[PDB]
Amino acid sequence: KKYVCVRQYDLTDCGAACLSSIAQYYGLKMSLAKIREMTGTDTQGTNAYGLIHAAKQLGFSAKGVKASKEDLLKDFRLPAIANVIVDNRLAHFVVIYSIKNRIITVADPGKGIVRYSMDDFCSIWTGGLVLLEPGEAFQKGDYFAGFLKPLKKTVLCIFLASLLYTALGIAGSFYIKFLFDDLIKFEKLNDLHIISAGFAVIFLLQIFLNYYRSILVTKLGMSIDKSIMMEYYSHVLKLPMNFFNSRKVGEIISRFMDASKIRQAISGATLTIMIDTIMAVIGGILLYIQNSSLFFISFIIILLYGIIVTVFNKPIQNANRQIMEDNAKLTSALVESVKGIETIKSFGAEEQTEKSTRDKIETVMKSSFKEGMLYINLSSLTGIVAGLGGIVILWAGAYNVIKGNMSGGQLLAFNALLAYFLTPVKNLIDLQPLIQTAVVASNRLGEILELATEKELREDSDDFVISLKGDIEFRNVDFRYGLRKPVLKNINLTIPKGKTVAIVGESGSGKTTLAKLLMNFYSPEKGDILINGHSIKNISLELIRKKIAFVSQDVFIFSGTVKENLCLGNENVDMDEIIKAAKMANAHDFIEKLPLKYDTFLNESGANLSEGQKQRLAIARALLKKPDILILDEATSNLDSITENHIKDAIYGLEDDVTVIIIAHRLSTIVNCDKIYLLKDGEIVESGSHTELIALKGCYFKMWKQTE
Amino acid sequence: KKYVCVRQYDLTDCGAACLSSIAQYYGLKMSLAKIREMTGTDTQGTNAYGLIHAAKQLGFSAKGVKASKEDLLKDFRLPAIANVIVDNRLAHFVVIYSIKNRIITVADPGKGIVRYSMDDFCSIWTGGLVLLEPGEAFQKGDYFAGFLKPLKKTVLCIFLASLLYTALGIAGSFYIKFLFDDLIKFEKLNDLHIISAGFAVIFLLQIFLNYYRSILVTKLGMSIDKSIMMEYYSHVLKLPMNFFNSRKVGEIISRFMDASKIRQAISGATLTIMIDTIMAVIGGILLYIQNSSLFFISFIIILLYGIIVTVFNKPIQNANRQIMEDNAKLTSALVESVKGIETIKSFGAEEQTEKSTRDKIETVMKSSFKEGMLYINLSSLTGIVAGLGGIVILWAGAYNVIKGNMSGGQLLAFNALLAYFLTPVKNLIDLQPLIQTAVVASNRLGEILELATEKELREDSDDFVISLKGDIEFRNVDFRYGLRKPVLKNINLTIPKGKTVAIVGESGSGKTTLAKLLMNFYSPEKGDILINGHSIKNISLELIRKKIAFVSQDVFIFSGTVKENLCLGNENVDMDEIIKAAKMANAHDFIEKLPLKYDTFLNESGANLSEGQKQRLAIARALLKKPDILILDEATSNLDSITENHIKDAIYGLEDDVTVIIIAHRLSTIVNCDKIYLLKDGEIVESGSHTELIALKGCYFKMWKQTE
Ligand SMILES: Nc1ncnc2c1ncn2[C@@H]1O[C@H](COP(=O)(O)OP(=O)(O)OP(=O)(O)O)[C@@H](O)[C@H]1O
Ligand SMILES: Nc1ncnc2c1ncn2[C@@H]1O[C@H](COP(=O)(O)OP(=O)(O)OP(=O)(O)O)[C@@H](O)[C@H]1O
Repeated sequence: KKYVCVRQYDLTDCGAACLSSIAQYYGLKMSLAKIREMTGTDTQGTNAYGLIHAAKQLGFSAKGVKASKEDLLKDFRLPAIANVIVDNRLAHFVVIYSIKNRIITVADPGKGIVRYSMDDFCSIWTGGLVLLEPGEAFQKGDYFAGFLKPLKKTVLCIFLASLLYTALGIAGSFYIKFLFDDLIKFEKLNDLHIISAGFAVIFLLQIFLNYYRSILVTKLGMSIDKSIMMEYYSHVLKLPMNFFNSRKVGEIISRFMDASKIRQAISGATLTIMIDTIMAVIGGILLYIQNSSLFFISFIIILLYGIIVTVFNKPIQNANRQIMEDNAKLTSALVESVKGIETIKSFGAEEQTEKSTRDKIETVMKSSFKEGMLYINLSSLTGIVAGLGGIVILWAGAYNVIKGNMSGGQLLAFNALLAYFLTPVKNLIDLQPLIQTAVVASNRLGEILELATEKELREDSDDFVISLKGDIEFRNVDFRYGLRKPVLKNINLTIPKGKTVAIVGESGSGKTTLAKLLMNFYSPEKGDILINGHSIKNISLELIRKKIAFVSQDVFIFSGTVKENLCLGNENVDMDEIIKAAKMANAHDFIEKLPLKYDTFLNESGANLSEGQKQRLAIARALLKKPDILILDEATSNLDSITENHIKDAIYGLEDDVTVIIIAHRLSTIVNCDKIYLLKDGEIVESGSHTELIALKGCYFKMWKQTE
Repeated sequence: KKYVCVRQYDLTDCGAACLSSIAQYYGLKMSLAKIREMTGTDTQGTNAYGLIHAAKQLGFSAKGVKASKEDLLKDFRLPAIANVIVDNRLAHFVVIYSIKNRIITVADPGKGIVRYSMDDFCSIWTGGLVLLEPGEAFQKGDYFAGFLKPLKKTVLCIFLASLLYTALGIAGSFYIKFLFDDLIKFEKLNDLHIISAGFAVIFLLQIFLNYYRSILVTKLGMSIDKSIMMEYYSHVLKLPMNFFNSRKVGEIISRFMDASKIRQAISGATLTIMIDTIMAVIGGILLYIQNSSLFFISFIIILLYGIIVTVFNKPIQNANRQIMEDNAKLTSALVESVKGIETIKSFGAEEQTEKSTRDKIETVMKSSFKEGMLYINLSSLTGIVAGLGGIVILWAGAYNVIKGNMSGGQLLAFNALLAYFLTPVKNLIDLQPLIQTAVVASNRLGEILELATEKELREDSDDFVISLKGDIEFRNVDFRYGLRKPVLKNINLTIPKGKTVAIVGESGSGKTTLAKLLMNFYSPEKGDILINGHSIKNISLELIRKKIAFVSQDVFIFSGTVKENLCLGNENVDMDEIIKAAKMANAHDFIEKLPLKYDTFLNESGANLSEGQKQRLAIARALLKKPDILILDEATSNLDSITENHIKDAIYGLEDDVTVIIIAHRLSTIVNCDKIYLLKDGEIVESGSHTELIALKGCYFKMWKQTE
């Protein structure tokens, strides 16, 4: 056996890095990004419970107990993961491989191979330990193309064009060398004119080849950009709301906009690499035929250039990864700053926002200064190396001329061959900047492959039939958001079928998350939500959100025409149906006074529309969808009595086919209804009808008396 | 005089273009951007009333009457602007300059100048005319540096470095030519080694000079980008919310990010232009000394290159302006699509939101393909011209060698001089892409140069006297948003001083714009808003927003820590005051249960906070500001019973120093208050106290009876 460890790449989430390191220690050479993302890493630091769950799903026999002071154990099972409080800063996760008698081997990825004595061990940490051992499910073993395959003919044509251009250049160089070698002391004017005409024809042929080469390179880049953009965006929509809550808007906006670099750079780099490969293949044979000493000198120069580029390849990513993830932060701050235009001016804090944006610009630009300084230094070093190589080549040519080995035509041919070889040097210089494509590909694939499980695989629906009607119910449902005490602690609730039930409660008493669970926005940990003797986990997710709607309080009016916003979702809608819906939800008398009936272009999100009017419009839009089960969180008319219509028409229009769940902020708005459900401290405290709850004389009656 | 006209650049709003054209016809060389902006151009088209208002404010004596069929008028005052219904498509605006007997000269911006008689003149249009004449308020006359001035030493150093590099190159070329001319067949090994060492030393000096020059340009571009970005953001801050309502968020975000190139290309192009100027200055003298025929050939080649680059110089902007304006629209739609992630998934319409994005990508990429095809074509013709010039130069050199005019060393010197001259050709090729910076500079001066700057221009207060606070009142206030009937028609309202007054109404009855006017968000057209015998137009705008707050219903929680959000605006706040405020607005018992007291990092806008809880937090934040005049819009805790506290503590805590305006959606929540103000159809319909209004038995009583 030998010592092996994996170092740190991220900054805040070192626990996932430690888990990956122990994974490859047991022999799982899997990408750390995907494993880290399905571990469930937190920005502020996931606790040991998430790590235990990640070990369980990986196939480990993990168990978490406070760290034993006696770290000289014998029946112990290595390696181990433990917590440390580094000089009273935070809790960091470290791994220990093999104790012998006295040496504590800690493989901290932060700063390399670490070696503390027990004096430091007793000083740093306080308590924490997870005993991870494989459960034989965690099994050992030494465990893009489609886009290239759709343009095989174009790739072949581009390669043929590059080969033709290289052949034309080689033929022209050979003809020029032969003319110089033979027709030197010729003194012929017509021959010179004919040679000039031939050279002009060769140049015209080269231009003709360059036409097709450049046009097809641009066309290939176009299609590659289209494919990658479309795939990313399609995958970026199909995510659960948890990823949206976790990340900012700008950290998503900036990732998509970075394709402009990769498309152009890859389009250029493919042609450059093909041309360089062809040129090197020709040049190697040409040099081998020509001479050995000149070939040796050229090989030495190429080896020096390759040594330089290999030595300085690593540092480029170290700057690019900072540039990208600081530009992302700049965009994320600026988007939010612009969006809250009303609030920023309302409290008159413009200069503070300006100074914050100045700080963001200053850091994003100080990073760029270094990222350009490295490029300039490398370019200058490469140019100096090229100049030294050219001086050496000139000296060698002079020595050969003095010795009489090579002739003037041979010197010209050697110069042409050296230029052809240095074309690969220019290709290597360009590929030095291909790290700019590598970093953007790795950054954006970081949520393409890792989050792929969240797209549809995590659903695991597998459902035989469709739709629902009846009654909803809960069974031992425990739901938590993470880093917080559970809000849905223990619910035993069965809503009566086809009745107007309502849920009242207090602020922070989970009045919404209860409805959020029904839409399968977040999956519950324990228990299940049953509908007509079924389960949410065993029903198609499309019908789950298609048959039941949800009128969120923060209504989001989508940009475009009114007809599109009303028709969003269920497409192919006749105008008569939406007219009936608007009359049903009081959205027809409103639309009459607008300048263009159902043809007004709404800018941004209801900018030219009143907030109460937008709330009414959202209810109308939901009533278009014809939901069987409806959920209204207050936000009904928001105009005092008028709200009588926008519900009474529904209940009268229901004809007992639908059921309604009213998350009612304002008590006494729900009096003549089937049941009232209070949940406090997670548990369903008291339930019953209005008269029954009033006669009960509990906390419900106390709150009612306090209200009035 | 002579005929002059202006061509159309936009598509939908040609009236602003016609107004600008008639402005230059009367001697106004102002950018059409600002004029088009304060004309009030709509996506569909502004009527004649807005154009008349624009003429009045610009200083043109305009009057709008239906067009006279008898268009042979003699007492008339040309030029004229008239509307036309072009073959029953839309209402376009045209200008007529001079009529002789049977001549109509339509200088249509869309299709240039056309000549028509009355044969078609009566056929096309139906009715409309505006008679614009200079009222002598308009006047005739032929109506960046700081950033360059702060880097004079750096610019001088860069110029000196470029001159040193040019001198080193010239000295090396001259030494090489002299060595070839003198030591052609000397065959001295020591002399060759010494010459190689000297050439290597010269190359090292040139490499050092290029290194220093490159780092100079990099740091100069750094500072230029910093200054320009910082300037733009501040100017994008104090702009009327009108600008925010009119424009999308992406059309603002894409402008700021556009600097990424302008900075880099300008930094490169400054050094390139300086080097090219120095090289051309040297080369002209060198060629004049050398020979005339070679100088004539070089001048002809340079003229051909200039002609070919100038012929296609204008078309590049015609593509870049499309590229930028389409990328802006892509970002504007995609940002909204991402930020409405809840609503998109609520109705499960991810399919449509992908197809629309695919269409946007397709158009923004076809435009890019065209704009790259133009670049490739121009580059290919430039390369072909360069190759032809090189062939001609080789033929001329061969002819001179045959005639015996120039020698081999002279041929090498001529080749070096030709390379130095063609360096300016490469500089011109690079400056061909400087249109990419010119277009973004123009697009962004379309905002920087052309903006309202609400602080500087719209205010015009210049208040030296201390602000006075008391009862508020309205005087003949008429306020409209544009293209709509006025919402604030005619108000004669005087709020009692230091009393709890409330304003109730119906949806679409200006239930907020009335308060929006007080904050001087939009300036009223007629009348004024008086405070303690003063006016809003004659009070400092900072105090107007510092002394009175506004709790918007769409609360915007600003990203960061809770302490920052509470302390936003009024900085330097002691913790005791915010604790008192939170206890005053019920925001302390909330903050206790959170994991970190006043130190929780909020993602996005209240993502990990309850909606209602964020609403309460906004009220607490407003109560920090200690406003003398307060405006609530329901949205007080929204928990019914608890709301009693979050107002009663304020009124008890006010001690009559403050006054409160309650825009109350829910009637019967305001019973024990000073006055109730109903505004209907713009006018104040009925006012009075609760008992007085009940005894009045009007529409107020009818609505009360209908409510319950
Ligand atoms: N991502 C999250 N989503 C929802 N609630 C969260 C989240 N993170 C933390 N929480 C907390 O969990 C609780 C759930 O609040 P919930 O959204 O259910 O309230 P609500 O229905 O808006 O309350 P109210 O009675 O004021 O109307 C709150 O205390 C909230 O601050
Ligand atoms: N920029 C704008 N600001 C406000 N209203 C606008 C604007 N543009 C158009 N409108 C329209 O003008 C009318 C004025 O509405 P206003 O904003 O005064 O109502 P509100 O007080 O917000 O409404 P409510 O009390 O019913 O919720 C509405 O029909 C609104 O849609």
